[PDB]
Amino acid sequence: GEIKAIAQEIKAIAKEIKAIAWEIKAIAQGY
Amino acid sequence: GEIKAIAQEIKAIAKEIKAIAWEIKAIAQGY
Amino acid sequence: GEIKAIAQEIKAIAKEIKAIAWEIKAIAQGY
Amino acid sequence: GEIKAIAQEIKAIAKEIKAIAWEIKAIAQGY
Repeated sequence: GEIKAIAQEIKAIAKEIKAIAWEIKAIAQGY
Repeated sequence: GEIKAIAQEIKAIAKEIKAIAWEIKAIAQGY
Repeated sequence: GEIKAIAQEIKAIAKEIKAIAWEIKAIAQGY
Repeated sequence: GEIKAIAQEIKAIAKEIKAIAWEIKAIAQGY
């Protein structure tokens, strides 16, 4: 139900945040 | 309903973190 | 029980991530 | 069930994002 829907949405946002964090790490280390 | 409320809190803080990550990704390319 | 605890644990880690993201943002801004 | 499994997935991605955020702060601080 609703709690499963909300948990799938949080997992999608968490995977988006992790992809942006790896992009930021690339810029911080310059490669 | 108590677990759904904590999941909605988590989704809000995840959207806040994604917003800040986008602000960093912009700034860190000189945008 | 356990599902409420896992949700509380996620919320605490998300708050920690948000605090680190603000610190990273300040450096990215030049401060 | 599925809610517990997605919650444990979220908590593992959150801990990966916290680790990358601390790696980015280390690199930006020259630690």
